[PDB]
Amino acid sequence: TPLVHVASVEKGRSYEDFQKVYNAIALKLREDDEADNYIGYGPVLVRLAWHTSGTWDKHDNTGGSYGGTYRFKKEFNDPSNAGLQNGFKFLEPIHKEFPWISSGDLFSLGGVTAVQEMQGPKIPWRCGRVDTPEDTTPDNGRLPDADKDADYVRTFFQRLNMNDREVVALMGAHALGKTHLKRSGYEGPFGAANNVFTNEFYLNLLNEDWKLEKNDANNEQWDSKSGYMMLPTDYSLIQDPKYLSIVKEYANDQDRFFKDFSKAFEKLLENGITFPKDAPSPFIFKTLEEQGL
Ligand code: HEM
Repeated sequence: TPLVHVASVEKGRSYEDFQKVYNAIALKLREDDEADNYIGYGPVLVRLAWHTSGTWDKHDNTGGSYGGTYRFKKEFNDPSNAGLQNGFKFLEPIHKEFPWISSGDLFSLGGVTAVQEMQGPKIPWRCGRVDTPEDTTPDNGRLPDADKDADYVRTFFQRLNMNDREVVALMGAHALGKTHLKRSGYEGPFGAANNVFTNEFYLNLLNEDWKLEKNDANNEQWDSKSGYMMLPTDYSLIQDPKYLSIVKEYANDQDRFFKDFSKAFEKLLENGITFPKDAPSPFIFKTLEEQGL
């Protein structure tokens, strides 16, 4: 059984150091507001954090956030990762200012920072991801297909040790951003507020009038009269009776959805990492707004 990946704190660093990195990311989020027709870089950094963590296989502990392997061509050229190069470019000048942070820690922190700055829940975050060599890069094809049903989604996420509630909560990130026809074969914003984190993914599934249409890439997606879109895999969460209960739950309780997302998101970003008994506790970073910055 599995590789063991032990978190090792960047030498001599503590909370204040990582807050500084969070702050640099958050300040650039605010400065580079123009990206994607004023959506900005928040959604793409969340997706980058998810895709670099979502390669994890619980059976042998390959993939995962630990190794920061997205920096290698095999993984950055994963067709599943198309468009994430923009997030990597965003983070370039951050990594240059703080060259002491590991790539794993930077990608996952990017995602925490974007969620919190887009007014989502606090996500405790732990340091100590260590860059691993190019031969540790997971092969392509570990991230999920969008054209599939609820049974697919349930089985898919068992590999990442997520249960129904964790799956439904994580999928609420599709409040954020949009599909881009050239990136994935799907096109259109997921919701109304593309760069504000809310439970609107659940309210939209339940409340909008959805039509199954073919987009310009000849792929089926669900389109609402409002101008939103959901993937077949999104919509499957209201087709499956067990998912649909959880959807209705988060639709009706913003705070529960926040708490559940934070835990599931932290878990996702931490799968495969052994934290020593003596490792520091998880950091909860203040937002710029909380700091008066
Ligand atoms: C069955 C599971 C999932 C599937 C099939 C899926 C698939 C997709 C696809 C095809 C796109 C559009 C990519 C593009 O064209 O730009 C997308 C966007 C996005 N996904 Fe997911 N996703 C899944 C779960 C997740 C999770 C678990 C998260 C994070 C918690 C997440 C975060 C995002 C974000 C933020 C975007 C917007 C990216 C942007 O606006 O640039 N997704 N997803």
